[PDB]
Amino acid sequence: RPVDVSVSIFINKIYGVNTLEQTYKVDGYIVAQWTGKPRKTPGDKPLIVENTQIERWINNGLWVPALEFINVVGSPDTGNKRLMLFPDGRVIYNARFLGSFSNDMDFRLFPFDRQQFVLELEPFSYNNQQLRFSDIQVYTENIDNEEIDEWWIRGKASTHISDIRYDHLSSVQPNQNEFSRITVRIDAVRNPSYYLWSFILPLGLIIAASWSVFWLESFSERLQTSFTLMLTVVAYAFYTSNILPRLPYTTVIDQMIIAGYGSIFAAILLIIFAHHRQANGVEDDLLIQRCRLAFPLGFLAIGCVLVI
Amino acid sequence: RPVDVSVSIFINKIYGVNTLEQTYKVDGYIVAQWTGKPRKTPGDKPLIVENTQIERWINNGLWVPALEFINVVGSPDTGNKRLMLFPDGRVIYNARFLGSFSNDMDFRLFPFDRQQFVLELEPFSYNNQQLRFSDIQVYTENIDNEEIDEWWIRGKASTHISDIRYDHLSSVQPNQNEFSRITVRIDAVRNPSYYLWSFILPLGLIIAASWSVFWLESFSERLQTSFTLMLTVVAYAFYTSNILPRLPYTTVIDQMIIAGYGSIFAAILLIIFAHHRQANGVEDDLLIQRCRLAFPLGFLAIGCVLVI
Amino acid sequence: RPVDVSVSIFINKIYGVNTLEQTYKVDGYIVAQWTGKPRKTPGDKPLIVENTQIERWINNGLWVPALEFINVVGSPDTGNKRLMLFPDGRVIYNARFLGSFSNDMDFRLFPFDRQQFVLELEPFSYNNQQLRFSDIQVYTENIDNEEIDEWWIRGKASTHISDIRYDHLSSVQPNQNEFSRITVRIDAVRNPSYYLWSFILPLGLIIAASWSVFWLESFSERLQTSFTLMLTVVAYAFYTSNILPRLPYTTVIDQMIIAGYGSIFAAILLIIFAHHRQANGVEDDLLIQRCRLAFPLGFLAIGCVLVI
Amino acid sequence: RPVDVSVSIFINKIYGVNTLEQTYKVDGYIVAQWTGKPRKTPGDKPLIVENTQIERWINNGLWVPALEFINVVGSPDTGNKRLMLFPDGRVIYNARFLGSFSNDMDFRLFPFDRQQFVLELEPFSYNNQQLRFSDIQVYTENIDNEEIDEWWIRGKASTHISDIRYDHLSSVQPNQNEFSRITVRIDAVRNPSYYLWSFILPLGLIIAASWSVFWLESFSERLQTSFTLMLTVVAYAFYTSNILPRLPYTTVIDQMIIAGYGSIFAAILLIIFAHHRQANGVEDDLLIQRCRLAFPLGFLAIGCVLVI
Amino acid sequence: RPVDVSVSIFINKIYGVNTLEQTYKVDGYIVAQWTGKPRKTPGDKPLIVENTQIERWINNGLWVPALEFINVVGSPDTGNKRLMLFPDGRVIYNARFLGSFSNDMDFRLFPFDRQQFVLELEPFSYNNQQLRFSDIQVYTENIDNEEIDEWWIRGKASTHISDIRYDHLSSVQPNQNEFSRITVRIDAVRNPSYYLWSFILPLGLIIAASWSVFWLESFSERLQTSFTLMLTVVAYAFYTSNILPRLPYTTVIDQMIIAGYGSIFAAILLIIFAHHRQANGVEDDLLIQRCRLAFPLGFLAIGCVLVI
Repeated sequence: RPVDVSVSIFINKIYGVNTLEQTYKVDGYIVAQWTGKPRKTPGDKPLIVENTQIERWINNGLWVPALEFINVVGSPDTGNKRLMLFPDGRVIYNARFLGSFSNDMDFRLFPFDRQQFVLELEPFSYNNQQLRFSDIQVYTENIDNEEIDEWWIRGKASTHISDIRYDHLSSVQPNQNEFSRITVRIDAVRNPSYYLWSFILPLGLIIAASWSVFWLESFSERLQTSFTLMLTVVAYAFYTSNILPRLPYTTVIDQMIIAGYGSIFAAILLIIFAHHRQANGVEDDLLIQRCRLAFPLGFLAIGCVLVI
Repeated sequence: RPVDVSVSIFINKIYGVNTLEQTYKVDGYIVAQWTGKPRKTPGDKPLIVENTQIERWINNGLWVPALEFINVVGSPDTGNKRLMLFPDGRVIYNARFLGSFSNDMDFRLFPFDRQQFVLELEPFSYNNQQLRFSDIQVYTENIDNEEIDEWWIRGKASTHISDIRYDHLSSVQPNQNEFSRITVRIDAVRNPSYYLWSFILPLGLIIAASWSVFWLESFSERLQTSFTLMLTVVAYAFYTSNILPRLPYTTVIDQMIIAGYGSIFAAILLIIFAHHRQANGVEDDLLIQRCRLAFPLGFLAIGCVLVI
Repeated sequence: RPVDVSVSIFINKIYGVNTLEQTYKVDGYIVAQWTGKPRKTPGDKPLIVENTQIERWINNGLWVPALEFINVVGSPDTGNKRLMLFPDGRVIYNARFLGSFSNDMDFRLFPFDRQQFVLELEPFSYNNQQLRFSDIQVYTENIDNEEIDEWWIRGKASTHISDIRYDHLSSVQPNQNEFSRITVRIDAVRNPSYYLWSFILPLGLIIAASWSVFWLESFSERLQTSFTLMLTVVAYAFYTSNILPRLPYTTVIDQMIIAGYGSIFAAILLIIFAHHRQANGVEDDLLIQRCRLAFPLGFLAIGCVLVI
Repeated sequence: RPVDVSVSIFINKIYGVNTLEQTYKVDGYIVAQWTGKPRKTPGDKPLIVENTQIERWINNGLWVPALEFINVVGSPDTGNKRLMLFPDGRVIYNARFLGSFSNDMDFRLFPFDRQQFVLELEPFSYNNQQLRFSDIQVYTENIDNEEIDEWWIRGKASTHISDIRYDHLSSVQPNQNEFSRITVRIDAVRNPSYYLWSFILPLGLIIAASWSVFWLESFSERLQTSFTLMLTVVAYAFYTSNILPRLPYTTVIDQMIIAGYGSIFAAILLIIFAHHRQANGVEDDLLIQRCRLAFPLGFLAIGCVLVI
Repeated sequence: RPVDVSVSIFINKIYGVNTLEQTYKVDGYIVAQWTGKPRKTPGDKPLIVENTQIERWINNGLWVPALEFINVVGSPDTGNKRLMLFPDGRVIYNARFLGSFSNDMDFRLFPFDRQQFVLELEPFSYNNQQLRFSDIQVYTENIDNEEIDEWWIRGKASTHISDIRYDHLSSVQPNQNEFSRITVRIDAVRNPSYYLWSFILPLGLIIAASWSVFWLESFSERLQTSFTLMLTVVAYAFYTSNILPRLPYTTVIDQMIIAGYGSIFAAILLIIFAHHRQANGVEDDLLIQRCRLAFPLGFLAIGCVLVI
């Protein structure tokens, strides 16, 4: 009874990931094929109907279902539209699209995070007893100039056709509240190159050099310098947050910077402690120097165990 | 006499909060159901009319009221439209929408501020004696992994149908100046994680470490250090204000920074006083040291009462 | 002979002030009422015509004049349209609008500047002998919680109907060159809270603390500190300009920064002069210390020039 | 035989200069008048046709030529349209427009640069033997309070109708390859006020104060101070580039900053030279002291010859 | 059987390169000429059809194929449309367009990178047996005064007609696939002026002056100064990244900055080593002094090998 619709989605490009909105842009084609009333075509060859002419055929009573991207944000930019009307009854809708799609995205492991770009297609009006998805084909390019792309795709697209029961609506026998939904996924991983060498590494060097405060001889030298190190961390926090993607939570890099504040605030609490511990007002050079490699180890250890 | 319209609003996604404009984006569906004169439909199943075809039915005189979002800013992006014409007279209008809505939003607290995302629906032309909202149903998705979202929705939507008296009208007829209005609310709180660890805490450490200036031995050491601390607060004010949401008033964080400027400007007025308080311009080591725990408490006291 | 058009403009929201472009967004409704040839209506109650149907009525020869917003920048976003056609001939056009409007705006007194948001309405084709504005009503909401708004609206809107002679025209004969124009104004003042406590005040403290350089004993101490102060003002100059609205001229805050640069550059010219002033090339500690309150007065004097 | 079209372009507002794209926005009206075969209008009075109705008249075979803005970037936002059809044959097209126009713009003399805003109008389909521009009028508003505007328009607009030979074409009779083009010009200058007081002047003071390094007594003082001076120029370089308009080449201010980098790197090369020039490592205080006004003159010289 | 289509693409302006999305804007015209069934035209002169009228002719059964830009991102902004219908059967479609095109772009050699702006044109519905591109002409403005443009075009446009086999397509149907595709290329180079003088050069001076730390006499002077130098690099990394185009990989400039971080961290490791190398804790001035030209050469040697 239900019309069988074969879908094919060509994906050209996924880009423009929005971290805060949890969205991403997808350019590609969508093709839908189904079979209906046989038809007389000019010269008996298949008939082509382009763009504005499709509207005319719909007015004369041509059935073209309103397949909707469930997880798209706002009406997508539909390029050229096309109807291929065959004489043996079948009809093929082919259209190019560019739209912003939504999915749950966890960027907490940034810059070493993995995401999956999802498309979800479903009829807008017709339930599963009226319109059914027969199969889904997804074609992507095998791009291996990987390095220039931010994301390494881990495989061809994985699909999953299913039925979605919508509870609220004015139904009939319990089988008019279900809708056929295509669900496409494309797993990918972020290229951590740029972020390792231009953010992670310099931050390491800066945190490291913060420890060289202990190797200063005088006390005034040690304390006055820590305020300059503190200033440097603030400068670097501004550097990162301004260029790095904005999020509602802390990344790996965000934590390194918090640790820097601590490594310096700790130092300020120690640089100041050695100067007043022992009796006879002696310069407690016994506690410092022990610190000249207690921090370079304590941080390079205790910070090495954040394997959550 | 007035027509009964049953409304149902599905909410898919709330995002894109604009702090200055006091707005926010809402993606979802809207469903309107009413009953009118019965109709003979193809076969006996409900007839479906999608998008451009709905326009034609209205020209032939089908009644479809123009329900307007009162608090939307600019015409919303309407996706797919659908009319389900039942034979028993009913009719169901179903449409996808994405629009920027407005509401009063108080960000004076932050990042611990609470907001409620509001929708207000009302007929554009028909008063309550012509068109009345019978009931309103609001369905939202259950965010289970809310930890990664910016906003945590704290409870289901509250609905409320009411009547609106518009005083300044053209005609009057004492029963033609009232309009039926649906009002949906969704209370929510901001995820304060990122703002606590990456802004609030370091500022505390910096404000704390600012107090360790008094522990410098020389007078020259103490005063020259205060100028580097001053620089750090300016840098940190620039750091926050550039990434934090812009507002026309001071937040909690904005207040901490002003306190930082003062705690440092105060110290400069004290470090400079000790050098000339006692006679003979002696370094008043009796006055300082009293400050080594007057600020860590004085700042931690008078500042502890910010209940404004 | 000319048609009387009674206008009513409901204003919902004014926002999105663009300082460089001198523009602002206005959301609201517009209502125009006039009378023409009587008409046969379905039943005998007034007939309602919404949105797309208005176009069709115009084709059958209904007169609907093209009232234009003179000072709008780009075609405004028109929401729902409505014609209420009464049987006794009169017609009421009601439509919601959101557009970016233009006016002359002086931001020299920032953050204590005052502005008036202006709307200018005028027929596009029909002169004053064809279409005339009878009266104009402008309704605004009573802003109660203005403390959280950026702009405080002072008093209700002032209206102004007038006539404009367009000199250059083709058929003319000084009788077809005049047009009826409604002009609405809304005075408002900027909320100076955020700008006073987070910008004006800290800059004062920094300018104040810049004077505390003179209380340093050594010469090297005084000069080396001045370079850190110079750096601090630059840091603060970047801080302000990045968040403050861009303008083609200097504001109040912008000038304080120039004064800060001067007060520091001046000090550098004295700290350096004292080291070489009178005979014996004496470290003129007789000149400094006299200076420890010459700047705190000199700056509050030469800078006090409330002449601008 | 060729049709005479009289053009009149009212200019309301020029704004939104994009420095990188070399474009600018222009709001205004356009008027085109031509005459053809006389016409029957309801009443012997002129007939007015607004907006959507113009399409209907064109379908019935009314000739309305497609005058195109040659130097516009993307289709302009056309507001209200109007046809004024006179009975004696003449026709007047009136429409409001807002579009982004392109032109060659040299910002090398920034902030003291001069530009000319250009409009170029030409028929899209009809050559000069079919449609010819008779005359061109350009009307601008009286800018009285130009102190608060970004751009000062100097002098009235200059117009110029001309002919353009399009070499590549298909048609025979080689006299169908020329098109009538209106070309409007509007000279204007940038308001150099803000940039002089908030960028140029502080830059002078900062560059000036960099020279005061030579008046430090010790060698350690002079070299260590230069590193703080270096930091200031970088900070000031960041200040400018972030607020100043982005360009693909160096302005006047940009060069002062390069000179600033040099004057400090130069100073470091002299401070370091004096300390090892003479034997026995004696401090060449003759080289310094000569430098106390050699840089204030040497820099005020080499930079004084930027007469490009 | 297949229709011959002669294409001509005029390019007016290439601009607005987006580095992250790897896109660019292109303004220009497109001309397509083909021949079909002859027609009787008004006045027997070639008939011109502009904009909205083109739609009418298509409804009357005029064949106008839907040529698509393969590598465009989103529906392009089509300005004025035109059909020139000759009586002898031939047809010329002419329209202006502005669209954002996509292509592979390698910015690793930035600011010394070379790019090619590509257009790809192909029919949307009709294969090569139905519609074939006969020839392709691409016209650009000659070598003008390119000094003020961001991009210098180094050579004329290269054209290439070809056939593209879609293995996976509609049904299966062999040898009914393959599409005639025009492919335009325009090689260009980036204007390296601004980036050489305002980014590369100061960074050299800053990196150079960092080496002058070794010429400081004391140990405290050298180590404490390195912390000021470190701060300077962070400031410069923020300066560049904020102004420079954002990318997912390291550029040439990005690497220079990494070298800056290292040269300083290295310096801190040597300055600190000399203080503890030789016995009795003597300051190893035998190691330093050699460092006064080990870094200016070592950095320019082992780190400068920009070979591998």
